[PDB]
Amino acid sequence: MIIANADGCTPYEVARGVTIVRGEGAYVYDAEGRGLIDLSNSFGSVMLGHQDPVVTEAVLKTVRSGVPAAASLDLQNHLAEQIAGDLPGDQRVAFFKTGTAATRAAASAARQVTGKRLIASCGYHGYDLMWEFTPPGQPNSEDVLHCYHLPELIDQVLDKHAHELAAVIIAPDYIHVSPEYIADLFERCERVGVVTIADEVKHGYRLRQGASVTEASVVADMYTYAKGISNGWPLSCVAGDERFLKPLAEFVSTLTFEAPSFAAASATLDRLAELDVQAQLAIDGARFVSEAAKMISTRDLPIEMAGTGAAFQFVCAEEVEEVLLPHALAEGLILEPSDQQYPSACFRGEVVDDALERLDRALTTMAAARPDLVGREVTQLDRVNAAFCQMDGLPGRPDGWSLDQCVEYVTAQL
Amino acid sequence: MIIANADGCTPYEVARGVTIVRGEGAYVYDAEGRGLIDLSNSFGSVMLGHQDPVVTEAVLKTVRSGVPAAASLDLQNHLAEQIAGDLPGDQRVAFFKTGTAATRAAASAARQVTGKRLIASCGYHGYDLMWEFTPPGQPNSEDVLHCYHLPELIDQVLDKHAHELAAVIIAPDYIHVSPEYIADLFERCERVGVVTIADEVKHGYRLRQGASVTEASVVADMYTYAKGISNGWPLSCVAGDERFLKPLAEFVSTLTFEAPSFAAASATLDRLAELDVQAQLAIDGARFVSEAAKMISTRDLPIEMAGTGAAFQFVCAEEVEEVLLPHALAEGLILEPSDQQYPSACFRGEVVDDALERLDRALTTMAAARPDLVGREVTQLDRVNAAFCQMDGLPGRPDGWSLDQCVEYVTAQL
Ligand SMILES: CN[C@@H]1[C@@H](O)[C@@H](O[C@@H]2[C@@H](O)[C@H](O[C@H]3O[C@H](CO)[C@@H](O)[C@H](O)[C@H]3N)[C@@H](N)C[C@H]2N)OC[C@]1(C)O
Ligand SMILES: CN[C@@H]1[C@@H](O)[C@@H](O[C@@H]2[C@@H](O)[C@H](O[C@H]3O[C@H](CO)[C@@H](O)[C@H](O)[C@H]3N)[C@@H](N)C[C@H]2N)OC[C@]1(C)O
Ligand SMILES: Cc1ncc(COP(=O)(O)O)c(CN)c1O
Ligand SMILES: Cc1ncc(COP(=O)(O)O)c(CN)c1O
Ligand SMILES: [Cl-]
Repeated sequence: MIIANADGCTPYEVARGVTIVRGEGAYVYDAEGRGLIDLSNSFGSVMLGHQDPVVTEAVLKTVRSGVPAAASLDLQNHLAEQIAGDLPGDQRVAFFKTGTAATRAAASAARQVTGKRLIASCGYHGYDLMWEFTPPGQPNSEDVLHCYHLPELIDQVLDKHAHELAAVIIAPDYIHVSPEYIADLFERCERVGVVTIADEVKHGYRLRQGASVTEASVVADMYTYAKGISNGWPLSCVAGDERFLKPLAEFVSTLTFEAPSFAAASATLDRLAELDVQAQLAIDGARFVSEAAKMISTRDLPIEMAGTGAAFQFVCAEEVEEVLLPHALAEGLILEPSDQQYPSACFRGEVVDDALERLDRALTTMAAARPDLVGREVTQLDRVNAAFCQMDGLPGRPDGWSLDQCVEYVTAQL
Repeated sequence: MIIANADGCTPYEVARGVTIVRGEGAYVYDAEGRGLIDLSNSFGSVMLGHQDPVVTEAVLKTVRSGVPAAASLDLQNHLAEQIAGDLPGDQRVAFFKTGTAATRAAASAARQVTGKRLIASCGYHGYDLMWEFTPPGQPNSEDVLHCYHLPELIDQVLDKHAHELAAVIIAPDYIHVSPEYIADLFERCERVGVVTIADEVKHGYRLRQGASVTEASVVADMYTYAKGISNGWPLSCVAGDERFLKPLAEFVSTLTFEAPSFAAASATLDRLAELDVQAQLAIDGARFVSEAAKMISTRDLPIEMAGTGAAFQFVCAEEVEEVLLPHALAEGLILEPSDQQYPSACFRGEVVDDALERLDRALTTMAAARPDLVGREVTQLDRVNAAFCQMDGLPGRPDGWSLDQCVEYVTAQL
């Protein structure tokens, strides 16, 4: 009502008809005491699980100490060392409170160093007007051009503007395109001498202990993190070469160095390593996705599974998704719509079996409630729409599509 | 070392030679167990005192519930009602995590509604490049003009640009200028139809239970808050008329609605009201400042007290400040340099007497260590420098100064 910015783009929208009051591990609990397996995890900000006991103990002890902001420089420096040590090369780290602040800061540093203004972008980099999507070839109000993960559109912007780009910022994604496809986007920009920013806000510390692009054989001038590093506490950063981080020396807020979020983040990174989280998720998520695909097949429902491990998606028509999501919720399974799912470290062992049993029940009630969906086919356009929702770009030019058709498609999505 | 943005602009710089490990009430404690009266309070973000028991209980219970982000819409809405109810008129509220994010968001909303780009500004609005100060008449890289709180420079920008300004953003201040002076800055802009943003990040909920400008008989289109509302937890907001808050509907981050900061803020506003904090600070701060002025006088030291209540300043030459601050620290009194002090709700009763006894001892050792300062005069330029540091602008045109001299002075400060 009176909150202006509580519309969409908030997690748990599927549950807006129920009341969530508690979270613990892989589960959240509604007002009636029912437990729901959570595959939203605050849009992937909770990588360890709700109320992780080590993170919580670290936060509680920091709160009880009352230590004020910007006094625990030892802890702050230790966290910067943790982050920099997981990236190849020599990095400095500048801390922020949201992913949007980190990506705008990285863009601002590129502008300061290069003396140029134009930025090219693939993917979603946050809510700031500078990241507002406009059609290909049309700079937005803050002089950002959007290329929708297509190498042909990157090539077009580089052909016309390589000499005047401050930077290219790319949010990687690997559900609908390969690591090699993503690496190719970075390398096109590197070959013409343009600064690169790997926006790892979503995938940093989710797919491996560090930046996802590192395993794609990419190195970038600057990296931005947020969701993976702090288990739901507001902390983000830009990590990158000294030349780009020096312009961020005065990019400080009163509470940049409030202590509880630093305690949470340092504990989170340690716990991710101790519990082998990303490698175990690769195993447990792959089991979930494989078994989910089998259950879908035996029921002839029009859903395809895409991705694996820590990042997978139920690919289907919007009409089908609008049935799957409530049926899953009725069986105690929270899914995010129009996006990947975001399992946490607690999505292991018996929890995966529990989630599959709930999905099994949901697919059965869905087939019985909506028998007209049984036998429906998943179309190319279904898959493209699902990819565009998840990665905010096209998964390469779809088969049989001209580049002009790609441009008209993305224009129609805005 | 490896943290890029831990240079200046962090609080507690006077204490960088000592190690602070605990905070409670009006005091912080170093590693050797010594208690120091804290007049920084994380640059004024702690308005209740460190480890306020009601705020801490609220935060601890929220952390222990594990409730994930954007599920406690009842608490989020309640906080928005609290904030909107303290402003005259009908406001909506958009939440952010830092004061910089709130002021950039307010500026962005003005740009969206008006379709104009240029912004005029008085004061410091955060670290973003859009708030980087440039000399009068020179737009910065994000099309912001700076007017340094001078009505003549506001008039110049309005004369040249009133028709194309998206908004004027003014950070009020009342130590070196009157409420009537500040009101005059807003009214010049209102008279020519330009959108006004009152940047209350520093003074909101500090000087009264709401926006400081309200008591100056000012109403603004949008208000920004941060330091006063959350006792050191990262939460800020834009509050304003529906027409300006509708463009901020999608200005959301993953953790915009993380629950612990909302629990802290709602508890903070309630505690400020229950403990009559701002009115009691007006009384206790006035006693401190009056008695400090008397102690300074009897020792003939070159310091003047400016302001009163919740916002006062030790006005002196930089050479003198560099002696006062360490001598105060040696007696267990933490002061911020080149700025106002920021007493909290715990700066009452016996704590004020304790602070005066410590200041008394510091003034004595300072006179004995540096007898050459005794009898030195405070100059007009000392006062102007102290004002420029504190309010990031000129306190009206100083006596005997031409406008050209004012412009050259501020240019030399950048
Ligand atoms: C229709 N136009 C839209 C525009 O609304 C806006 O879409 C965002 C969308 O990107 C956001 O998802 C993205 O970020 C999430 C947050 O962490 C990740 O979790 C998702 O993986 C990722 N896809 C969504 N949460 C909220 C939408 N508002 O940008 C794209 C556009 C094509 O221009
Ligand atoms: C020399 N040029 C400078 C420039 O550095 C930069 O100064 C800021 C200064 O405004 C910051 O104080 C301001 O905000 C604080 C934070 O809450 C309030 O507490 C202070 O009341 C308020 N005065 C200071 N904390 C850190 C400095 N870096 O903007 C102005 C300039 C003239 O352009
Ligand atoms: C890839 C990516 N980049 C940047 C952002 C912006 O981060 P935030 O929502 O914390 O402001 C997001 C949203 N989490 C994102 O998905
Ligand atoms: C008046 C005012 N406006 C805006 C800001 C920016 O707020 P933050 O440091 O939280 O980003 C500040 C700094 N606290 C400020 O003093
Ligand atoms: Cl922020």
